Amino acid sequence: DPVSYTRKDSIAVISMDDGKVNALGPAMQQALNAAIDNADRDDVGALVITGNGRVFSGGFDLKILTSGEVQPAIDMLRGGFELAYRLLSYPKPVVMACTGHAIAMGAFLLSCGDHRVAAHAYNIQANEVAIGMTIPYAALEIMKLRLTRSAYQQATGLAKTFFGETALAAGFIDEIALPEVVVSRAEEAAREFAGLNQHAHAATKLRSRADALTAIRAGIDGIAAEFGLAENLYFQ
Amino acid sequence: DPVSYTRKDSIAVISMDDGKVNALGPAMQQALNAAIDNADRDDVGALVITGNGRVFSGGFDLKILTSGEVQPAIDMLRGGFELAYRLLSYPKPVVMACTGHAIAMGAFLLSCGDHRVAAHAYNIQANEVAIGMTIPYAALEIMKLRLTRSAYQQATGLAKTFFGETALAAGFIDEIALPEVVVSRAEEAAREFAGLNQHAHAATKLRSRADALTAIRAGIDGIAAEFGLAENLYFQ
Amino acid sequence: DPVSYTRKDSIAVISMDDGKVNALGPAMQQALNAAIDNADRDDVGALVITGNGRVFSGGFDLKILTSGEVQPAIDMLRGGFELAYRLLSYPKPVVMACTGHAIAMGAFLLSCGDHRVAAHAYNIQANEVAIGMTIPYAALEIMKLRLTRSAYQQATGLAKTFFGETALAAGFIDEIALPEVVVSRAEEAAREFAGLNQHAHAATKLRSRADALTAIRAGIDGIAAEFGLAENLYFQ
Repeated sequence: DPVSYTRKDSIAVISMDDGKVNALGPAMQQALNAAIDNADRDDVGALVITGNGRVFSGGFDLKILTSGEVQPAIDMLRGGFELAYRLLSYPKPVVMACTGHAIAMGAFLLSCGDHRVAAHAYNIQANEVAIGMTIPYAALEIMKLRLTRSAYQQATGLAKTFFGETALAAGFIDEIALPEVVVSRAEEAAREFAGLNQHAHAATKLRSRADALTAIRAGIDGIAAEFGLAENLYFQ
Repeated sequence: DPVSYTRKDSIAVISMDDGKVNALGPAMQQALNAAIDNADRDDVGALVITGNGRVFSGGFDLKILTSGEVQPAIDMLRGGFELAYRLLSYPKPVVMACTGHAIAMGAFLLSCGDHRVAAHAYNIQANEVAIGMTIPYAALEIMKLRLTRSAYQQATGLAKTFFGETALAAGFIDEIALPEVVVSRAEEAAREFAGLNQHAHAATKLRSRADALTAIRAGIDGIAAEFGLAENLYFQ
Repeated sequence: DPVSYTRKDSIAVISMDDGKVNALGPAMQQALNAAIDNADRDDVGALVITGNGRVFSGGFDLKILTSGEVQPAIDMLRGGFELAYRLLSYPKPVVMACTGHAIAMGAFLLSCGDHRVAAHAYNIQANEVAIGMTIPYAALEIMKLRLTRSAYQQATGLAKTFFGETALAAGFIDEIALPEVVVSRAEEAAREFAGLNQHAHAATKLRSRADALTAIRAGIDGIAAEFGLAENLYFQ
């Protein structure tokens, strides 16, 4: 069971801890979705999402992309970005406790939080170009929504690595904390956000991200095809 | 008379000082419009707008929104955003001297300046979600035009409060000063901006804000309807 | 010969040094295009572009704009922005070594780099409004792609001057260095970017700038007409 759910008065906490790097494979995706279903059912005032003591998440399972069997790779991507969408439109404030590095799908998931807490040492990076991949459009829209114009350019085509103050200035995180306070502080911030008006928050949230959600729902729907363009375009 | 107009060589100064919080009610709106008409007539090289010693402005009159009588609430909103539009497209440089807090319509008005001067202590905040309101689209377009991508997310759905360096980094202000220098410094900056080429400035201004003015003129025109969607959508 | 080309293992260096201010006239434009053709032919892993010890570039030749002979002024503008386009879509990482001030076309050219290195003392400025010109649309799209929302407003309608930390925060540069290290550091960064995956970098680059390239190709095509609107609109 890679994911814990825990109610704590007006909030809930969701913690990812597979054995290793909180890889966002089908099994992890399901657990997280189930954990959010609990929060739905419990009608919580705010949600907190945390990784484990080594990472927030290393992102998608590398080998399910390597193995050549396309359909399950598409379902994983699709599922990863649906999950991102689900948190980015969530009607309650969502607070990300970034408890280690956050790479690729990990960073994209991070960027779907209302408020994102991390430590100086933790790397936040779209490493796609460094390992030979183009970034899919859905991740671009996620990043484009939080990153400054100049950080966005470097995070993408250069796979720039961002840490602490440079991540905050870039708009990958909203707040820095000491490692042993990250979760604690995410929880305190979640309780204060639960004090905001839920319906006004939910409505304003969606207005503040209207175009990006549209373009993300288009990136989800186009992920299979996007993968096919690549396949063909190499073949040429 | 809540508003003073004062010519000072190549510039003019407009100071808001009702008794209290520079509330942006019909009477305040009219005075300000009249004061800008003077500036039009006087053909000034630059305009400076200031609040009083307690605030820039607390925003719209709360009770004209509470009282249930819709038409005058719509006329006030409409008028507030027209005024914002008028300053955002003004052919002369406009310098905002933010002399205290600036909340909701106060912040939106502030964000229509070419250059915006404040002190570390002064709160700049769209408090709508904290008091139960969704932000209307015209204010969203104003903010979206000055705020960084990540500050914009928090200013809106979270009603984040911004002060001093965090306001400057967020793009709610352009310059920090000591409280007793704010006005003085706004005036000096206004005189230097009057030295820029007026027609090139006026043309470039409008090009730099083309889409946002279009979308703001749409938010003004849709404000009545926007209020009706809300009314109905609660009723469901 | 205002431009040197030099291969250095996995990269190439292009240095502009006319006698003076690296003015971006027809002769300079041609040389630079030829120097990039070499890089094309040599299939380099990364490109570095530098000015001389006084400037990056003062921008377009002022007098070819003064002299009243329109056709060659249009060809120069057009050519300047084509060159910008060519670097902004280049399939290899492009590293700008900003070795002095960068004014108008100089700043716009600078803003077409993947990574932009400068010193604290060097001014980066769209001075158009200060000298009586409106900024053409192609330069606006270039700036709009790197500058924060609030820096963009001031860089344009106010011709704000940006230096060092304020340039970095504004998204005119990506990195500050001591003057005697700027080139050296640009070269080191170029070699590290050559280590990134070239095809993924090239593809991601274009995705990260899709709309802006479209709008820039429209600004190139409309530059003649844009100049005609101005001419007529004064005449009224």
